[PDB]
Amino acid sequence: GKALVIVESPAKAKTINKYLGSDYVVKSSVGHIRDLPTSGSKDERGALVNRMGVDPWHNWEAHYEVLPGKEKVVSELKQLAEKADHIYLATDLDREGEAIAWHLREVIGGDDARYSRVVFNEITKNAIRQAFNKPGELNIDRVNAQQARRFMDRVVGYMVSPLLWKKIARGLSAGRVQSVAVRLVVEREREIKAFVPEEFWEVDASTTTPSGEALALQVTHQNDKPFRPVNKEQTQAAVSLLEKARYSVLEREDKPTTSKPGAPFITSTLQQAASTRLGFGVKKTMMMAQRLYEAGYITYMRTDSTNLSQDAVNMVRGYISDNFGKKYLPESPNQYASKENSQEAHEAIRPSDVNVMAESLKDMEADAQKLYQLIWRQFVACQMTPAKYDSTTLTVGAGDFRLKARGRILRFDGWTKVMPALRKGDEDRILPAVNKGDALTLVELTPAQHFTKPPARFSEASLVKELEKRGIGRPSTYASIISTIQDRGYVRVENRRFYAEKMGEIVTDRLEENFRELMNYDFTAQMENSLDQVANHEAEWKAVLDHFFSDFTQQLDKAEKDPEEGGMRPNQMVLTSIDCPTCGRKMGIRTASTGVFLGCSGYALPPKERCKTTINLVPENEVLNVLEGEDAETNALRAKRRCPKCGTAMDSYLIDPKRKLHVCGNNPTCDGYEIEEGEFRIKGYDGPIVECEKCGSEMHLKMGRFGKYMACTNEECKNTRKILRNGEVAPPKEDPVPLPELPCEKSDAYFVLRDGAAGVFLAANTFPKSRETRAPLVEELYRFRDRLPEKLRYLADAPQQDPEGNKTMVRFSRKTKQQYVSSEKDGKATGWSAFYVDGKWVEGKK
DNA sequence: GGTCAGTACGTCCTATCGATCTTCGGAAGAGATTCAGAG
RNA sequence: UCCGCGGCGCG
DNA sequence: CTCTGAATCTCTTCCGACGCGCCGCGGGACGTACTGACC
Ligand SMILES: [Zn+2]
Ligand SMILES: [Zn+2]
Ligand SMILES: [Zn+2]
Repeated sequence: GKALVIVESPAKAKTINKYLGSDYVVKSSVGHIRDLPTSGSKDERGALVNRMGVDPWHNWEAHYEVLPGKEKVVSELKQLAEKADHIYLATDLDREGEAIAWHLREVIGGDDARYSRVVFNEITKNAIRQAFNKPGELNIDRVNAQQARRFMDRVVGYMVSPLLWKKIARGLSAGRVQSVAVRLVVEREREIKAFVPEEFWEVDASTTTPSGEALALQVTHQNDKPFRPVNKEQTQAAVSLLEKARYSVLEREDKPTTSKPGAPFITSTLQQAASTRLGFGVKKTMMMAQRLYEAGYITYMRTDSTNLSQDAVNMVRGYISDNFGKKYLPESPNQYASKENSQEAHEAIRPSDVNVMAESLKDMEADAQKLYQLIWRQFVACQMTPAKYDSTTLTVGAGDFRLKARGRILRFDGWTKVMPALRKGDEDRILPAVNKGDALTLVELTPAQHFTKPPARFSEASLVKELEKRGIGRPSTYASIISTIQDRGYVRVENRRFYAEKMGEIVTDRLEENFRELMNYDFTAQMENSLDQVANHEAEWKAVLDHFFSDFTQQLDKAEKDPEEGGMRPNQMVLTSIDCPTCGRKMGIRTASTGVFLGCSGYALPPKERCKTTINLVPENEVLNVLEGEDAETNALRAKRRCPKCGTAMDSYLIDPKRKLHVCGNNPTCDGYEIEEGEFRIKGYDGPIVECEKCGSEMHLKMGRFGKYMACTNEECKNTRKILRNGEVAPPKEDPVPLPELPCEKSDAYFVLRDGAAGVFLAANTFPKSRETRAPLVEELYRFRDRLPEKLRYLADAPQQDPEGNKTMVRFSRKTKQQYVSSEKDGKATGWSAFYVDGKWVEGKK
């Protein structure tokens, strides 16, 4: 017989075909085939329930639908199911996969015994074999939980968005967890803008040992009180007093220290680590993680369990025993404890085969290889022996002052070998072995000025960590929350940090005022826990949906009323002394979904006296300096003015090339505004921004007779790139290089080397006439290595012949957008290829 | 799983509107604007 | 085999 | 002094003989990699 396996991604289809075989047929059902309506294709209540699809009053009838373009796939799947005998639903582990499987089952038919739900955490031979050995039944409870979540989201969105349109502004949106995330960001922004940085100085001293060794220490006490000078004069006086005094090392301290490795990656930890080390965002991290999982190299990327299988434990222990040695084993496995509410049935994010190094991933892009290296290193480290340091602490007294120094020396690098630190820390230095009660000689000292840091702005990783802490969201939803808070125009991300737009503040204030139950963190956490209980078959989904809908309806009917009755307050106006170009009247500051702008009061007047003239603003972007490190945020807060009526800082906008505007942070609650005059270069540009590889200047998008292209703004540089079908911009095509020594074979012309998105190729010099092209050989490139531009020279370094001695050719991998070298025999590929991974060429069988 | 056939994307190549060839006469119809008559 | 353009010629 | 209708002006579109012969020139095509289906 023939059994049908339905999977979601075509890549998953290929990888699972890599282990199922000829007996089975695998079909890729791209995405969700059945979903609630999206487009438009007591009558108000009927219209609302038709728009939502769900009818909460009538026991939550669903009215699912098949989106356009899915009909062909539905027909193909139905035909294959008629052909097949047993249908296998092999979607992913999470609730989303169960929902997809339930949708497929409902579409195809013949429910009772024709379907088997396959559960595998990694696409590998053993895992697939065990998964297909005893297939499981479709878990209806998890499907119900997913549907409950979707219904809650749709109800809130389609029942709040009209309210926000009526009261605040058209074009708004709302979401149950999206609103809570925006609230977190807005609260952090308010804490930051309320912060008034203090100032404090510090003193560093240089000393030389009687043995001649050097030491650097930091002064920490004065008069047995903490040393924290406020003003420069006090700092100079302290420095003078320190110089006058005599120094002696009155305290010596030593202590062994141990550092244990980190736990294996759960999804939140993986995102944090990717952001901190490789700089990836959450979207890129999860996309590459999904690619790695589908290709079969890593386990499922949506998890909250640090548990590891016995097979994985034995594999990694064997790898450590074979490669590193017994000093790194250690005697017993390293256990890590996850949350009691976590999906302990799942594993962590680990490699599917420890011996596959990151360089060997031929079919994964460079970023994917880096992510896999991170996962592999974490997995190896999690079972290695703790690293050992010895720490030295020195305290030196001089007059009324005391100064301190601390350092550590590493002696065993068991877990730090595979997972090295990004940079050396302040304590990663060598303090000389001074004696107890020793003496020191002095060198010139250095003062320093600092300002107390404000609370750190949310990074994507940090926001995800906060959400994990509060219980808001789940592993399968973090990326959705992060993407949706940005797409909906309430919060932007710049400098790899979260910034709150004013519209976000307005919507957050209104939602807190009217829907206090929905926006509370504890209630959101309780709702998530209730969904989890439903998944565990601890509660009935319709019951909790009804409870939430009852509370939400009460709150909504309360909120829809007039502001005097207690409804949602409108977008109040802050008036300022500016002349309206149409009627010279004073102009207010308003916020729409587009941004923050200047309007005229005439907008509030009837058409007889109405004024629609508006002034568009351009906010000033904060440019944090990466070199300033931790200071980058602090200096930013120091750059802003301060509102006169309150200590809250103010945000800057430009109104004229001569005039700039400052708006209070609590606008429109606080009406403080300021106007400044000066020479201001208006940005005057919008749209794509590219960096010119020829001069490093900004490159902009332009349109002409040939469509759309990209040209550099530098008047001295006319470099132009082009837009292609499925990319932001074409790669930096290099200048063609002629080769008179390579003759054509079908004609009398000579070959010329050209570059492009297709790759690097050889073409006839009379291209419109000869039209003869062939790929270059590595030996051919080595023959004319000198003429090759600086970039392409690496191709000449690639191995010229395979282990079988056959000749190699330069090819372009479009799936990874990179050049490799492959050998061919008798015109067929020998299956040997070498790629360029981090400055070296790695070769292997294809 | 491996192989073959089919399908998809790139190269030639742009980037200022500037290349480019460019400019009738007569009659009819539709739309827009102006003048005269009536109110 | 098709289309197009240009030029020239005859009745 | 104003409004409406009719008349006039402006702009756009359509048509312009038939038949035959000769010469010249031009006109998207080819290559490589990746994915799916069948065996
Ligand atoms: Zn106005
Ligand atoms: Zn203020
Ligand atoms: Zn440039």
